[PDB]
Amino acid sequence: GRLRVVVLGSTGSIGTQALQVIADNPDRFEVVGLAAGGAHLDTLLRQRAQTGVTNIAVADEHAAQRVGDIPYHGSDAATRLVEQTEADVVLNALVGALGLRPTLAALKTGARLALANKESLVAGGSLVLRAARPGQIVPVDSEHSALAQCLRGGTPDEVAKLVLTASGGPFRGWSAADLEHVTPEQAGAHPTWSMGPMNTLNSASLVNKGLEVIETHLLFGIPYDRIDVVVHPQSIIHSMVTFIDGSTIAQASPPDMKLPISLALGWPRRVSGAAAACDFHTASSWEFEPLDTDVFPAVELARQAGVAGGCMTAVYNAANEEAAAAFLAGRIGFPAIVGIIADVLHAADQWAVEPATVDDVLDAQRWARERAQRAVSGM
Amino acid sequence: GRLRVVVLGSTGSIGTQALQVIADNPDRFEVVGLAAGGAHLDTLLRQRAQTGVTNIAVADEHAAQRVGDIPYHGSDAATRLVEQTEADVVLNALVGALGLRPTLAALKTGARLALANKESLVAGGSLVLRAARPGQIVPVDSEHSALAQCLRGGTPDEVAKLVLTASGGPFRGWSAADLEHVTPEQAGAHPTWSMGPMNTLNSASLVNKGLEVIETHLLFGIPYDRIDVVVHPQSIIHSMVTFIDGSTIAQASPPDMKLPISLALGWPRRVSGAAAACDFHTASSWEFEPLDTDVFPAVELARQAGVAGGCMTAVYNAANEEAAAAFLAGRIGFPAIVGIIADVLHAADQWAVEPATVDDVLDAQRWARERAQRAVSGM
Ligand SMILES: NC(=O)C1=CN([C@@H]2O[C@H](COP(=O)(O)OP(=O)(O)OC[C@H]3O[C@@H](n4cnc5c(N)ncnc54)[C@H](OP(=O)(O)O)[C@@H]3O)[C@@H](O)[C@H]2O)C=CC1
Ligand SMILES: NC(=O)C1=CN([C@@H]2O[C@H](COP(=O)(O)OP(=O)(O)OC[C@H]3O[C@@H](n4cnc5c(N)ncnc54)[C@H](OP(=O)(O)O)[C@@H]3O)[C@@H](O)[C@H]2O)C=CC1
Ligand SMILES: O=CN(O)CCCP(=O)(O)O
Repeated sequence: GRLRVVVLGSTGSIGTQALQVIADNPDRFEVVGLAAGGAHLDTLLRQRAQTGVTNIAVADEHAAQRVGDIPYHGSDAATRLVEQTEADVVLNALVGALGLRPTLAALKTGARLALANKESLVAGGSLVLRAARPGQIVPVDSEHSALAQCLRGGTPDEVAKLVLTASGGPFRGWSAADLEHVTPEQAGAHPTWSMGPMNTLNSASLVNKGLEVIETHLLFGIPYDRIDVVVHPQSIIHSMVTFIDGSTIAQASPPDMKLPISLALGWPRRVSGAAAACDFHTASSWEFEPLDTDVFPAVELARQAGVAGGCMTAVYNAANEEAAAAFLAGRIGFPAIVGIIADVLHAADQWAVEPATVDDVLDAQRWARERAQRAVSGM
Repeated sequence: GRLRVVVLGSTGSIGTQALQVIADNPDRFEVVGLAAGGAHLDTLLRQRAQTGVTNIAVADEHAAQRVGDIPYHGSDAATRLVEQTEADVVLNALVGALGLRPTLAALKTGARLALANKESLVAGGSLVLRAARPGQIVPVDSEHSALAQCLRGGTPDEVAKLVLTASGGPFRGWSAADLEHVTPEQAGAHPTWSMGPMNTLNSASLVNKGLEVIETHLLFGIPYDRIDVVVHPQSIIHSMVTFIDGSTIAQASPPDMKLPISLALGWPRRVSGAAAACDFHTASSWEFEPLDTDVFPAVELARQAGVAGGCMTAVYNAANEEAAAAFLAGRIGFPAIVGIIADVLHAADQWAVEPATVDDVLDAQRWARERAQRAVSGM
């Protein structure tokens, strides 16, 4: 049948790619709701005009002032749209901790949640896990999509290890000394039209991978000491599962987020023609190498935060957003990003308590930002 | 819940590894029968003592006499052992088309046929398929084990291509001129697997991969034009499935037959500790290259034979067996193996008819052997 899809964060990278998948597959999907922040209001309005979807939300009231016919506007507009729209699938492609309430609202409706928003799991943690029922959350991230597919190769009891792949970033194989003179521009900070500056940076520092490791644990229920990371520079293998007999199952495709997006939308049904397959007509190789955890401890710190539990992973992530932005502003060096994350985490044991509300999560993040700010400033 | 296993070809490469898996897993498996040719009585008597199984078949009459009190002896011994032994699993690890009657007898008992002896399925074709219920034949070779595991990654309608990997043999990358000089000693070594003499030779000539393409079509029902072959020198990836959305799912492990053996014996349940997993704490690469079909046409010839159908795959295999014997005896050169296969197949018009009985298959093989000898006589 046809799936009714609410797209939250419709004007972003994931949201617009999802809309292309949906436009290409009118037999499988219909859009029944769109939500955006308001900074790309003009795009949202064009999306209404193109799709005919009038069921739209804009977070920014100023932005909403410019139109006069937005059904949902202002604070919690996305949450209100979710609560009042009948849908089969909610795609949460919101950015930041503001994706958390809409995730909670979506889960309550009993719709499938195609989840891109990282903070929903990294920060929301047990709050989101307790609200979700088995199979309700389908991950959009290419690594987690890869794992979901590879886990089909046996029962849950047959899993030995989850193995995530990492590109290694621009500083792959760089020594600690090399890393000292890393500049913002080198860390991939360009004024790129779609990609945020934090995405290349988080990939470069291996924090993105630390975040994906935390989400892997929460999504798939595998202990942190059984979640490995291997460096794979080609980014063709998106992740692997190693089973108790010694068999490894791997997912492979040329990079293209439309593959994992399409499958998260249509889960468990694959979407024909979503992306190009690996081609074996020309000679190639898939390389693997270990990560030097002494030079790149971001993944180890993510495991420490995840093992501690509660709001510790919210602290990990909020510490990074602060430390990473400080690096981008010249206020710290590159190696100091993960150094600050570790310093903030070491002081954060009060946040190991489980969050009862969204407000507990925000408080932890608030504390973590302030703590990182003091570490950056010297105060 | 212990599975009773009859092991045919117990003294060989697969047979001994299978006994090792069973010895390591008395919880899951018991040996209840052993069959061998009689050329290695040392090993067989050792196996009798260690397993405590006296229910034994020896093909060679003189060899069985030397031992004394062997219950089944002569060329029908393995077949009669199967017909008269109660078991849950028959592991057919015999070599050559001589495994046909034990394969048919095994299937007739209703036991699972764990098939190492792909030649009997290649030879039997639809005759063997009509004898089996769905899922009764469970492949032991790494390729089809990999395919079966990877096919769990989607539903049947989602399968676009099956991708078999080939090591390429010791002569991977060699020219046709280079191949002229190949000796049985050179062809008797394999870069990645340790196997019996016939599979070692067939891997050097690429006839093994040709036989596996036919096996894939017969076991999985996939058309010949959707079965790809790619050369992978490391033999770590054992085969892959490409799905309609562009996703590829692959199975990988250090070459060790104990892995696919364990899974075939216990299907669908994986056997804990069977084999070592891929190790990602040290650098490695998985390489792919196309097969040079001009230098190695054995897979294309297998395709032509498979497409023709009926008794034509029995002809392909039987031609190979004769040519291979002539190469190993010093009568013909290495390139003449696939040359003779081509010459015999292209004279084999009458053999596209579907076998109604075993005798149809026997007739096709008899014709093919005679025709192969004529080709040998001509050089
Ligand atoms: N991009 C990728 O390739 C990948 C992304 N992810 C994760 O998926 C999530 C989204 O990715 P991405 O599409 O790149 O993010 P983007 O920045 O590209 O798009 C974010 C979307 O959120 C909207 N938004 C911001 N604030 C609000 C609000 N208060 N209410 C409603 N909507 C709002 C924005 O609207 P507006 O534009 O008008 O401000 C925009 O449409 C992130 O958490 C990211 O970590 C995971 C794997 C890879
Ligand atoms: N070896 C491997 O790693 C792999 C094997 N295969 C397949 O498995 C099958 C066997 O492999 P492999 O172990 O190497 O073969 P082997 O040469 O190592 O052993 C063959 C076995 O069959 C027995 N045998 C030979 N002739 C007769 C006969 N006339 N009657 C009854 N039994 C007989 C032999 O007993 P004896 O010699 O003591 O008289 C021996 O135990 C092949 O079809 C091959 O294609 C598939 C994938 C990989
Ligand atoms: O399981 C192991 N094999 O089937 C051996 C494959 C050898 P080849 O790829 O060279 O045919």
